Amino acid sequence: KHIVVCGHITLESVSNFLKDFLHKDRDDVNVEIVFLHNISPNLELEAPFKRHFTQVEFYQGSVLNPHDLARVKIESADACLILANKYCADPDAEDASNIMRVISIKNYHPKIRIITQMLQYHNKAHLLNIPSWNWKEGDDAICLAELKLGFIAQSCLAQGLSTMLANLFSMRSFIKIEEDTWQKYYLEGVSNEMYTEYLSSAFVGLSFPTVCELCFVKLKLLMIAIEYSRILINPGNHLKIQEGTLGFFIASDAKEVKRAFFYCKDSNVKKYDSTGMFHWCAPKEIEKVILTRSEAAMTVLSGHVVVCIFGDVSSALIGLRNLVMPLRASNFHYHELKHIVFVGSIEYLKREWETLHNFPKVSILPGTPLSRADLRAVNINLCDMCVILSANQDKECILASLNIKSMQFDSITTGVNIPIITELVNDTNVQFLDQDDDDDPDTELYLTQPFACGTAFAVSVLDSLMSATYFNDNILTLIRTLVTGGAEALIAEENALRGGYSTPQTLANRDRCRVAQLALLDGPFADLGDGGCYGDLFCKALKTYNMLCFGIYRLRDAPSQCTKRYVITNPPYEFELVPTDLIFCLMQFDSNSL
Ligand SMILES: [Ca+2]
Repeated sequence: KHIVVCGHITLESVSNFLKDFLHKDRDDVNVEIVFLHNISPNLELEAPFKRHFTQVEFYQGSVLNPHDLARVKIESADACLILANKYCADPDAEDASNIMRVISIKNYHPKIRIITQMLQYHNKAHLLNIPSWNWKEGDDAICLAELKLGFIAQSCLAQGLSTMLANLFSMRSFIKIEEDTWQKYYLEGVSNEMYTEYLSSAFVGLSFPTVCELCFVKLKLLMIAIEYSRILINPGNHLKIQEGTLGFFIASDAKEVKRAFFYCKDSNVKKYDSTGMFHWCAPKEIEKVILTRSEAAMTVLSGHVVVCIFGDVSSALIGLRNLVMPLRASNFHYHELKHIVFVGSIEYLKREWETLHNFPKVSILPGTPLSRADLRAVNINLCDMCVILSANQDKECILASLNIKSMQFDSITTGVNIPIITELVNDTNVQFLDQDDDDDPDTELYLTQPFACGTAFAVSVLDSLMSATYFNDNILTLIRTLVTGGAEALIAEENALRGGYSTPQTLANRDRCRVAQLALLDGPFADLGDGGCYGDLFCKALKTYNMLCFGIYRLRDAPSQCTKRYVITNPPYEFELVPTDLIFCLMQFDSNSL
């Protein structure tokens, strides 16, 4: 068996790909990895790969040449993977070049499975016009803008979620440490992966919550979703398991997951898009949402999302709707929607506005993330999250967080505990975000403190999704569903959310779970918070509320003034809680909430 890898083939991308792929591949003895690359080969370590990896072949050529497709044997290849140049100055041109690759490959052999990266959502949509593009039969498009900004969006609801999800398809060996440090418990959580498996016929007729509890208690498996088709994430009491239901699980090894299969014994007004999946308003002219610094200072905002954008009129477009849209999912109540305030170049942001103008509660302060006056005007110290992004052309981004941290407010307080997530292009630059951690350029991103705490994200963590998708493309579908707020045909044609009137059928689409974070200082889980065990909390949340818990966000220093928290995914039943812990969970929509 063999796969063909093409597109952006460099020493960096080849090595990174092989690292992911060969960690996950259980039958690597019998799988040939064939790289096809355009320019002549400088033995850019072409030779070393030939030593280290004896099942890795290189071919000079293009997937646009039918003879080169015959030379690498596309007709009998298990899949063709297309790596994008993620940092291209012109994402539309890069996407078009990869769509052309798909067209050429599919012309040569229609039934070849293709997995491709796409930079922008609007280009992903063009693949549907290729007749032989068959997503049902395994053709996959990994959209980088959609996923990266989705991961970030959900992290505005529960900080650390981006890290947790990333680590569920990180294909690295579990690493152990003996001492009782924060790293120990983080690393126990890192060993988890997402799997799918059919549910035992013995579960048929039982409710998801019942089966989920049985999996947790009896099998030590965390089941998060099912598919009869679309994926239901933590469905409630009324949803019963049918024959041939596929379960989605989080576990330490694939062997454990097998137990789940073998188990024995308002009416006149348009307020939503036409599907009822997202909040929607009539298109506003950008002048209606632009604030001056004085105007912004008059309205005190709190619980809001401040989005700091580095970029000028000439920058490549980010696709900011990929951030905003999940934060406008219809399974949020209008009143709980987080106000989004963009701080950056108005001539940049004017170019994004066409695909943002139907989302409510969006403001723009023309200015710069480095201006303390702008940040004070938008109440940076009271926000639920500050997101720091750069448009395509790290030091600007890093400087902005350092600047925020050192600001003083109001007893005067610093900005050191302000919630921030910074997008980095270069993994190495994670070293400069925190001043109280161990730095090393050779240490991978996932082990660093900013990543472990969910204060840094890089599109590079999505690279491993390519290998993950090859081995199990249900994992991509789950991740996309979770981070985008749920889902496409109408958007593929129009490239815009059309408004629509509410019916019973469109309003029923509101009833799906949302990401949230549970505190343990008071309320019904406080007794368990005080030295109780995670498993009792999990069962109580699930039985009483159909609330599914999937980890802890724990204080690094659980005497200390540091409020930094790190992710602990899928902890065991007996794991001991502390009162300051926050719990990652999926909560049911509550229609009567007020
Ligand atoms: Ca550092």
